[PDB]
Amino acid sequence: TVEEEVIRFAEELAEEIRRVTGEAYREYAEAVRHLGEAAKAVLEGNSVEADLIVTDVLRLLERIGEEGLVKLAREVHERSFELLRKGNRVEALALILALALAVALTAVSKAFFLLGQPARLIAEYVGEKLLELRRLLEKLGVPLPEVIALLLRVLEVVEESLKAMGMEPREINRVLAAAYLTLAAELLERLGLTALAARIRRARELLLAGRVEEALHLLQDAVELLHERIRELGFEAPEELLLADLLLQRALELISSI
Amino acid sequence: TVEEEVIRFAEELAEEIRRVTGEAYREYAEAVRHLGEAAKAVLEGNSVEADLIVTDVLRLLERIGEEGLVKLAREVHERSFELLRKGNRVEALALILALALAVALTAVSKAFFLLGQPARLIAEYVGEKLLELRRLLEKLGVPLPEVIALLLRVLEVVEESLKAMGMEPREINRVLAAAYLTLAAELLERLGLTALAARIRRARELLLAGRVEEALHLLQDAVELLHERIRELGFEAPEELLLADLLLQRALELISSI
Amino acid sequence: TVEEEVIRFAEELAEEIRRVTGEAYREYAEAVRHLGEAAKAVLEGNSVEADLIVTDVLRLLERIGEEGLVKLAREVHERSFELLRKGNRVEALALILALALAVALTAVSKAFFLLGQPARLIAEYVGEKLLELRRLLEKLGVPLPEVIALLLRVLEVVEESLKAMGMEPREINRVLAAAYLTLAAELLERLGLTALAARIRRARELLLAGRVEEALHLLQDAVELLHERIRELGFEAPEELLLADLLLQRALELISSI
Amino acid sequence: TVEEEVIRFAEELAEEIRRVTGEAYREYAEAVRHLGEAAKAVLEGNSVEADLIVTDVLRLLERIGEEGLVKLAREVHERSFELLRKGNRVEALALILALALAVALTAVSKAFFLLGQPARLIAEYVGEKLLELRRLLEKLGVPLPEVIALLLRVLEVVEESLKAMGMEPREINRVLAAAYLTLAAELLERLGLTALAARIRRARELLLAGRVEEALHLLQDAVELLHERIRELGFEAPEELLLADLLLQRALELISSI
Ligand SMILES: [Zn+2]
Ligand SMILES: [Zn+2]
Ligand SMILES: [Zn+2]
Ligand SMILES: [Zn+2]
Ligand SMILES: [Zn+2]
Ligand SMILES: [Zn+2]
Ligand SMILES: [Zn+2]
Ligand SMILES: [Zn+2]
Repeated sequence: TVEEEVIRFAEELAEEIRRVTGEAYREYAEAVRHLGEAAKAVLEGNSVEADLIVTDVLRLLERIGEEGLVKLAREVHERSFELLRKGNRVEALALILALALAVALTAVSKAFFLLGQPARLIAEYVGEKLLELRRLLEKLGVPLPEVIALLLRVLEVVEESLKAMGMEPREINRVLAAAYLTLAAELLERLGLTALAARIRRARELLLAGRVEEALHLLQDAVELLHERIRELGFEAPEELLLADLLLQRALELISSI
Repeated sequence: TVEEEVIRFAEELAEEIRRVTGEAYREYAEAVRHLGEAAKAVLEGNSVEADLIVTDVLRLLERIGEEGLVKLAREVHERSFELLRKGNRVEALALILALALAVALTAVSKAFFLLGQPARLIAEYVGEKLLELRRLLEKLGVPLPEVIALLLRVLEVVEESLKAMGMEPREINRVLAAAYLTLAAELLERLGLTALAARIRRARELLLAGRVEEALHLLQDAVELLHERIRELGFEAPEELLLADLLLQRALELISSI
Repeated sequence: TVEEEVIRFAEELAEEIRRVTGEAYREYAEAVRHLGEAAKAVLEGNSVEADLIVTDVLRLLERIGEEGLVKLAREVHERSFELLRKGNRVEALALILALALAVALTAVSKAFFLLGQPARLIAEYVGEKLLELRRLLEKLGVPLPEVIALLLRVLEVVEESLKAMGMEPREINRVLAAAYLTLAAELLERLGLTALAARIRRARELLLAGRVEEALHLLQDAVELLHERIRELGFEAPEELLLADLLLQRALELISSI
Repeated sequence: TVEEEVIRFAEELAEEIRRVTGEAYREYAEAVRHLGEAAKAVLEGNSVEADLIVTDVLRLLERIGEEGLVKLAREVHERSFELLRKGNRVEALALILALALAVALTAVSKAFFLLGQPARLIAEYVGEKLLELRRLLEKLGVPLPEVIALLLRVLEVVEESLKAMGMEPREINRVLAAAYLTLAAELLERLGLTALAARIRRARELLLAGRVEEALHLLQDAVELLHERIRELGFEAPEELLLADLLLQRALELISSI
């Protein structure tokens, strides 16, 4: 039904915030439910109530005090207003869902860092949530490059929040690299390159266990073989290969900077 | 089977710690599983393996650094050794389960306070866990006064941990009063005095909402009615009435000191 | 028709603000009319426009600069959103009306204190407005304990505003005690205890005239006789007696602290 | 029989510490014999005696004062407890054997450095002991990647001990590179690439004789040829080649840092 998937995504995201944290972070759950209501409103035709709800969420996040989240909220407000005036329902829905996921991941990461959890669980949870959002957006109809751009925007927001809170840079780089690696592994696996995806997952697992250099070399070998495949295909290479290559290069940079 | 209830209690307690916190507090889950293994060893006949496991748990708790919980662990060690040598299996099992519950509640309260949770959720969770332990101990066969003494021992451990962590006294008093109120309400309801139990629950709910004086007066009126019933019954008053009266007096003093 | 009563209540409240003050306090009248529009919107089925209007009122009160009023507005926003999502129309209406009455009483009390009016007329006006709100809520269907909790929240907001403005504590205690006394007198009279209600009104009148100790003793005698009646009834005492007893105890505390 | 190999390994390891050192390092032999007793207990079915013995070994190593060894002991304790509860006998046995080898190698390396021995004999002894452990684990049934991870854990413990004791970094890098080189040479030889293994051994021998740059270039040429073979095979490359490549890269980094 696709729409029911969006409403269930919003409700399940709010319930996941409640399960992970409880009532210590309730403004985030309120904002996520508001964004779900806005996404529901978009799907029937009402385009002004969506703008009003997005402005309400912007006020809530401004009261919360997360600079990157507020910036993303302003950008979503402007782009969603313009697209809804023009008639691009799908991209406005994608922006609303990306904002909701960004708020949820910010709350979850803040709770995990305050508790004192290691970077492994944060990395797996962020990767799983990004995978769920990617599947939802692909079911909706958003083109893949825009989906990847939205996911990178969400990851940028999460990284900014973690850096501002006080986390040491190495752990932030580790979790961002793990998220990029799982995204790239999913992208490669979708195209049928199961062994390459398995190698990427092995590299991610070795990275999360403290074995940095071994994961670095595994990733470099995977990158070289991906380049061989891409340049053998020619100019008919599906966008999955190029997006996975870019994500792997970002992961290489982040892992090297560790 | 009663025993299966004991091992399931230990495993479910560990799983609840994992659900509430995750992997940020893993030594507590290790200690709870060790105490569950000790309780399983006691029920089979082996009395020295239980002592060795309790000593291992004591070492783990000494490494953790929770002074009151270590004190409780030492007392459990001594009493369990003496009772198992004599042959009091049930009381040793009760002490082991009380220690496990104390560790679990200490971990949960520490996580909740670190997050920034309100006192309401802590109060309800502590009350529910104490109720589960009380039902298990009553099913085992421990006499009621000893069960209650163990419950206030666990509550004293939790209070000491909360004071040492840095919580303001008023919230600690509020959660202690809520725990005593729910314990007394269950004790009264077991005897059939459902209206008095309902009044006690109303007093607890008004206390948790910040309405201190109204809850104080409701508790005082309930105390006078309980005294009237107790002095009408005479010397044939079941132990439930006396234990509930003592718990209500402690809750009254705690609420007054708020 | 009940609904027409709500709309007329909002309009009459705004007109009463205008009559008492004029155009010196116009933001309060604007907020009251906005809340009346929200209450009208709730009653047809639209639950998002109500949230948007409540957020608008929150912004208006944040610009006004009344800390307690803003806190009550935030709490009303959250609870009304949750209840309207679940489907509790009546409690959302009650919260909106309580917020409107709180704004109106804050404006009226500020005007009366700025003019230099004595506490007697302030107390009578506050009591009359609380009585009107109580009758409206009882006609709507809100359970009595929740109505009393809402009225106490409104009184807390008014007390906080008066304390922050600069009023001497004795007059604030006097007006709060008078409001509690008239509420308790109405509650007792509804149950048929006309003579007890008359004694409570006599105590309130002696309190407002400066005769503090005589009113204190009259109230203590009324409290003792109410306790006699309550403990003679047993556990079948209607909620009116218990709520009146709690209100009388709060009045006793406030009068003693004078 | 496989098990008899385990007890003989423990006893022969303890006898080897006695032969190399004598009675100057007796706590290490005590710990190794305790770990052998734990390994014997695991293979018989008793899973709590193993935990008690591992805790005893942890106390012994805490008294000794080797921080890395204590850390490895704690990790082995936790992982072995969890796996034995689940039912993974083989991995718990592997962890116990890895801890025993780590203690033995730490004692031997400390004695060798205190005497003033050159790095060559230390490197050969460490390589031989790691080879024996690898053969034992492969006979048991542990998968190769986990065996290699355990071997680098042991090597990390030894390296940390050497750094903390006072050895100059260059000799530590030399011995670690030699150990990695012999491990990779054995891994390559197992697959039939005997000439590549011979070249790796030649590089190790040139490294141990002070000829650093020649060994560096020989290793680089071997790495390029191994990469050629790996990329010629494709995705059907046995895990031996990938693990050898990772080990060779770590050895290359260590040699370059010399
Ligand atoms: Zn707008
Ligand atoms: Zn390679
Ligand atoms: Zn003992
Ligand atoms: Zn009373
Ligand atoms: Zn809202
Ligand atoms: Zn009198
Ligand atoms: Zn243990
Ligand atoms: Zn060459």
